[PDB]
Amino acid sequence: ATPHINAEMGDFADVVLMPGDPLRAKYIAETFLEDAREVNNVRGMLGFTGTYKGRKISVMGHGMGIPSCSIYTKELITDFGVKKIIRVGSCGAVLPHVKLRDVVIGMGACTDSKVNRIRFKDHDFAAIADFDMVRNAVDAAKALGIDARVGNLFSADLFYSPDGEMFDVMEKYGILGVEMEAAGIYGVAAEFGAKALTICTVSDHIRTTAAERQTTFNDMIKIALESVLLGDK
Amino acid sequence: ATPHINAEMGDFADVVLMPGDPLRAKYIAETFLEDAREVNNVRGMLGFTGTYKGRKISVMGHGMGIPSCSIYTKELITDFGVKKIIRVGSCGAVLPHVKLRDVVIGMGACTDSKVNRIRFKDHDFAAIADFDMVRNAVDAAKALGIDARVGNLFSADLFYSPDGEMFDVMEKYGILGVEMEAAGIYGVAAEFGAKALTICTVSDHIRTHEQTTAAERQTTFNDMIKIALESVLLGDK
Amino acid sequence: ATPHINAEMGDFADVVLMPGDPLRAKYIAETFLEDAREVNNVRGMLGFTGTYKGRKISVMGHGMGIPSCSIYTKELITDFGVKKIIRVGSCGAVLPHVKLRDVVIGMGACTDSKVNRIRFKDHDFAAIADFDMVRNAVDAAKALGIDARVGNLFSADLFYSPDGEMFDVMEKYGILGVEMEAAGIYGVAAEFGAKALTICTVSDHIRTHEQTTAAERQTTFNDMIKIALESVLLGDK
Amino acid sequence: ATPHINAEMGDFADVVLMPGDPLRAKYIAETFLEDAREVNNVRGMLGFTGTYKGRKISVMGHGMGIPSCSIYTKELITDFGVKKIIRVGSCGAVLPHVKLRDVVIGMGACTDSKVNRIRFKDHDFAAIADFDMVRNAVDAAKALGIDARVGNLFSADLFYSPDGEMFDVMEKYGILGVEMEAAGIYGVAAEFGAKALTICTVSDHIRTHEQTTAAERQTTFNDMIKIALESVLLGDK
Amino acid sequence: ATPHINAEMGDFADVVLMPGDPLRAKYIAETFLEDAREVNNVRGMLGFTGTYKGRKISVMGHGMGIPSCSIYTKELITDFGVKKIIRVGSCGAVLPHVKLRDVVIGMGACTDSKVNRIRFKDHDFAAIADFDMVRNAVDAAKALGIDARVGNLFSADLFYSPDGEMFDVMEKYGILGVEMEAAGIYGVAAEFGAKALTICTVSDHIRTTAAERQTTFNDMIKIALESVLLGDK
Amino acid sequence: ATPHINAEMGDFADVVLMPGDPLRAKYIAETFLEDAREVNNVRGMLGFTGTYKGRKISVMGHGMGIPSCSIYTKELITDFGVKKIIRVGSCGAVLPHVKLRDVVIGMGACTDSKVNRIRFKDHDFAAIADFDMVRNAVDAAKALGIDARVGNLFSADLFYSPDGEMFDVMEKYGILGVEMEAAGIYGVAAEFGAKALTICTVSDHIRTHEQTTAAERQTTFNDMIKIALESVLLGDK
Ligand SMILES: O=c1[nH]cnc2c([C@@H]3O[C@H](CO)[C@@H](O)[C@H]3O)n[nH]c12
Ligand SMILES: O=c1[nH]cnc2c([C@@H]3O[C@H](CO)[C@@H](O)[C@H]3O)n[nH]c12
Ligand SMILES: O=c1[nH]cnc2c([C@@H]3O[C@H](CO)[C@@H](O)[C@H]3O)n[nH]c12
Ligand SMILES: O=c1[nH]cnc2c([C@@H]3O[C@H](CO)[C@@H](O)[C@H]3O)n[nH]c12
Ligand SMILES: O=c1[nH]cnc2c([C@@H]3O[C@H](CO)[C@@H](O)[C@H]3O)n[nH]c12
Ligand SMILES: O=c1[nH]cnc2c([C@@H]3O[C@H](CO)[C@@H](O)[C@H]3O)n[nH]c12
Repeated sequence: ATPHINAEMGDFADVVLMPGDPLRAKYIAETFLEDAREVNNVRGMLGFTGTYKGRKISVMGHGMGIPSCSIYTKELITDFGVKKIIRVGSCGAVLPHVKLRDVVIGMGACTDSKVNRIRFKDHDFAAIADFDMVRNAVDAAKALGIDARVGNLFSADLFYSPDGEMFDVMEKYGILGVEMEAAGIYGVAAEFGAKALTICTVSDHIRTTAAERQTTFNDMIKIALESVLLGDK
Repeated sequence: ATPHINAEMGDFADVVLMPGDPLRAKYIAETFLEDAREVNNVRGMLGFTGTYKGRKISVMGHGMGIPSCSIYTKELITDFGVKKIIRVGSCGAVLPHVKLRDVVIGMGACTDSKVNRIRFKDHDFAAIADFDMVRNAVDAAKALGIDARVGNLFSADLFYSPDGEMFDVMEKYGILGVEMEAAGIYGVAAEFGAKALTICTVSDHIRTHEQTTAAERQTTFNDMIKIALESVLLGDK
Repeated sequence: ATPHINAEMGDFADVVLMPGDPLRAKYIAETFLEDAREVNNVRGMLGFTGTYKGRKISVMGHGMGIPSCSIYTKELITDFGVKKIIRVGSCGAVLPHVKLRDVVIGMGACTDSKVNRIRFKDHDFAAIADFDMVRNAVDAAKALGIDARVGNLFSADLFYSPDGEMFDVMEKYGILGVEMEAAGIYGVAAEFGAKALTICTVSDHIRTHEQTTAAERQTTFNDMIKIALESVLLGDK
Repeated sequence: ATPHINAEMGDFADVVLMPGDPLRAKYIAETFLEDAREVNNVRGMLGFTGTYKGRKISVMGHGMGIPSCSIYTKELITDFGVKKIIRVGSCGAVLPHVKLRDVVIGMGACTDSKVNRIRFKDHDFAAIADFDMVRNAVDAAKALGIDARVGNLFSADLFYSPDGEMFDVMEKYGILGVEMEAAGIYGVAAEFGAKALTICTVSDHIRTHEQTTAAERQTTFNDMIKIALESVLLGDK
Repeated sequence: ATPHINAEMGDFADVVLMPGDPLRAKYIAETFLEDAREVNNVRGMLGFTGTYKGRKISVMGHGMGIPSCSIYTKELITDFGVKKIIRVGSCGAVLPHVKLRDVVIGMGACTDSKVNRIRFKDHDFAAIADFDMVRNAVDAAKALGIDARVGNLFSADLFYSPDGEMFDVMEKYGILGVEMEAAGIYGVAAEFGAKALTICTVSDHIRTTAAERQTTFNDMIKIALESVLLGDK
Repeated sequence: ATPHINAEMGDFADVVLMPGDPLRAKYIAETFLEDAREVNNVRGMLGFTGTYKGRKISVMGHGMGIPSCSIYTKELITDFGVKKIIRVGSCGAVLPHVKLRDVVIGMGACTDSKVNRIRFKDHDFAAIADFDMVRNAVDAAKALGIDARVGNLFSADLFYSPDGEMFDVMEKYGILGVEMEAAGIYGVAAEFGAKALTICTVSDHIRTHEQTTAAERQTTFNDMIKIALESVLLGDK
């Protein structure tokens, strides 16, 4: 139905989970979803639709960077009727107190991208997530025994930045984690009138064992899934 | 004491309520506080300290604009050991569904000011409030039967803006209300490692040019203050 | 009346003196004005009208920062028929030769604010004062035996600036003093077709961190006010 | 091995063909290369290494957008000894005379991204391709009897731009096609001292709305592939 | 002594008048100066040094645009010991009340150039002239019976601007005249610690007889020359 | 006739050689052209029209800086039917390996000017030359046994830049030479739909400080002249 998504209206649920890695999308569907069916494959950007505790939910990769996720997110909302978007991924930590395996919830998202400036007449647009979604995620985490940190994330355009000094600035301002999509997703949601949220796991420290990482990653997914159920009520 | 605050460490509580109008600060201290005492009068920016249900609380005006509030908030944090700041004021609505007397909670705050760019290497700094403070405010409101709206606020530098088209963009992006301090307070809090939040009551409709009434104002004003105060107690738990 | 000024057309003279501190406005009206009367108290921003040597003059505080002063200046011009605005305040010195208690006249005003960019299509708008007003001020000072310095001022948005290197640049470019309103007032005057000027007294040295004394302040303050008042008379000729 | 590439030094040839679609790389490898082998699959970003007319060559997808392609190109240059990068993608046409399926050579690349400004002290960095590479491609097209336009491309960050008027500006300036990565690739090449070039096939008209299908873009653009391949051989001689 | 000025220290007076047209520089020297000697010719940018009422003064063209005048001005101050610079030229009017042949004095200068931003950390630098020089010029004019307008000038980078809307903005903000060098000259003076001033004659209206124009032009020059004498005392 | 050119339609050839120095144009005309005639003298900006190997060609100075050359190039294109513009100037080298007297071909041009941003909605406009013209020049140099580097140039607004660190950035990005007009010329050509190209002779080293003399730059750079002239003939064939 779209140049980037070879699917039809109704193929996706009203809620969609989005990891950056398409392979991760498949992983999620196979692990947590029941009766998951492949719903998209153009450009290898795998998309699936299944059920979670009797609840219809979709999962689809978003690619790396603001421009990539911006395409997918907009299309989903606009052409597939998606109402809520939850980005599940990884991030780099700058804060000394922020440890590996920590779960971070992006209430807001700083960025070095020019996308929001283009949309906001060159002014300062505060890219924020949906309040309810944030609280639902916090509660869900709490129920699982996880203590998620809520704050600002930094969506970078350059993974390999020439400005190392920027990290000091981020630290000074309390940035929780460093990723590359949050701000873009928040911008699209506000622009198209949808609800978004971004959850990440500290994959590394800008300043563990395999089995350990994976456990936390799964925990993050569960938090996301559970938060959706909470929101339904 | 500081260049703008004629007080000493300990004169202020760990949390302070800040209205824009100094006159409102006196009203609050007299109406909701117990055993209140004046702690500042420099430049007529009245400040008081008292208790609310046994809890120590401070109240002081911040003036109009980011630059003004930035001065007070900074001093409070650095020289008075203030941990939480709650701004209570009015705002203009742009959203059709946003009605007068409505209560708005600024989870975030957009702005046309250059303050955050100066701080953030010219990048986009998302001026946000403390999550817990937001949650607490929402709960307190609910407990009082009030339906507060949580979203983005727009902190303007120019009350009398030469660019009216900006209002359309604001509406477009779902901004809840327009005021002139939020973004500055959030920037200061982040810079100094403090917690802040701004609650506003819809004073008028930027669109359908329709102002509220003194009566409605007074009442809604009281509610907002109740919400803020109660929210503090919740945060203490 | 206006949202910020509880007065009616005619309550204010064609020219108004504006200090930042409302308390200073009262002092001026009581000390230099004759048959003065209060015309505003909203938000504690005291305003008065009286005469000086038979000449009708008004005095009112403007608060701190560009956004604050922008509101008052705009209202005065548009709703009160004010033709000339004279800001009288303090400033910080960056220039080694610029000594404390020194009188500075802002012919122009640099700034880190975004207000003029919003007005000027993002280009460089030179915020300047009225030439005649500058000349008059210089003459009045001379007549009083005071040696006023005429140059550029720097209107800052952040009193507590995170970028200290900016001071070196200021020094480099010969800026006379740093305050927080000039650029905003000049922008408003140009936008509404009014005349403005800002006179400041060196309160402290940004560099050799050295503040003035209450005594020296009071005296120098009086001189500045004398200069401003006398300058008005000259302009009337 | 790198964080985004599960390969080792030697797996990649000195020159790499890069389409945005990993599926297109697979197609290229299986249809144009000889004895091609999969050298990368991380994130599904297929990468292959085969032979073309005796010449060792690689093919790998770069994803959509400047931030995506920036990562891959950098790693290739720094950890795989890649010296030349040839992007082979699609683009939207703005010019009336620019018909579909047309082949455009990006000698230069405009952009709305902030990446180059970050590297260039906020100045204007002209993102250009390697001259030799451009010429090689021009001659190759000539030899294949294929018409190819050489000019400026526009690397957009927003496929779904809110600024429609921008298209009129692009048209006025003669931009040949609108894509999403050229400028980023050119910036990386200059930063890491490598040679790059971008070739595109008009896959749609922003004006008319004559977009092609996915399957199309995925396996239909052979012409541009030939040019790229042939251009490499020329560079060798 | 310099790549743009083939002269030696002492060849120029401490004060120099600068028109945009080199041919105009020659014209000034021949008309108002006594014993004027050619002091520079590289690039055809004529420079002369003579006397005016027994006062040593120089005259040299500056070229069109901020970048051109910036070179000349800096060199003069830095390598020739010049202390005061007076630009004498023409400008376009935007204000309805601003008539042709009117004499405008640039107390300040707005601009669309990025030069001052580069110098001022991207902030707003108010490019202004020297106060004394302004007053001296005002007085001089008054003595000649001319009523000069004192205000803001607009130094444009693009003579042939693609932004016609800018003219409305200028008008709204009270811009007196439109030229292309003032801001640049003011920037250099502040940077190198010198004194500058710009005087112009409304050559045209963005909204007369030859003999008329010329008379006013001469008047402007006289004002400039006289203002210098005033400053000497 | 135009406001800056005292000539008439027909006085100029379809292609024009433009040096910054009017004196250099005179030199070119008298040393390389046949039966050359002065077609312009306004402002001393000498312009001539002669013949080269039977080919009608013009030569005219453009002055120093983007704003200067912008005026001349525009008028030429719009009122004199000029189709091709070849700038022949000097430049300062930043690269260590870039020796003096070297000939550089500006395929692209970076800049610190705000002109292109004004035309390009504040985005990044890649100022590039005409491909054919570049190739023609490359072949011409080859035929004359002259070595010529093709790459990016940097069009500066400030010859005497306050930002010395900018040179390190230029060096890192491989800029071939620093001049003051290429980017402006390229912008005009695109705006008015004309073809342009800039060739330069290294007249000094920003690093070493090996600058040449005025007389030099004025009549010594023959090599670049030949290339330009010869390149025109190629374009004809
Ligand atoms: O330390 C980090 N920095 C930047 N991005 C990331 C990411 C995420 O992983 C991808 C980069 O490999 C991006 O999609 C980004 O969102 N994880 N960890 C980091
Ligand atoms: O419609 C509005 N626009 C902008 N600011 C405000 C405000 C608030 O009131 C003051 C100005 O009236 C500012 O301090 C601001 O916080 N109320 N209503 C509005
Ligand atoms: O050193 C200084 N810096 C910035 N502003 C000021 C000011 C003035 O005083 C107030 C803040 O103290 C502002 O209103 C400003 O106008 N005085 N001294 C300084
Ligand atoms: O009309 C268009 N506009 C913008 N980008 C593209 C693209 C290219 O294809 C992908 C988006 O579909 C991006 O990688 C981009 O480079 N194709 N067609 C268009
Ligand atoms: O109407 C006008 N617009 C822009 N510049 C000028 C000028 C001056 O003349 C030259 C443009 O021809 C520039 O050097 C500029 O300073 N005169 N009249 C005008
Ligand atoms: O080292 C240099 N830097 C900057 N511009 C130039 C120039 C050129 O020569 C003139 C300045 O001398 C300008 O027209 C400019 O293009 N030559 N050498 C240099």
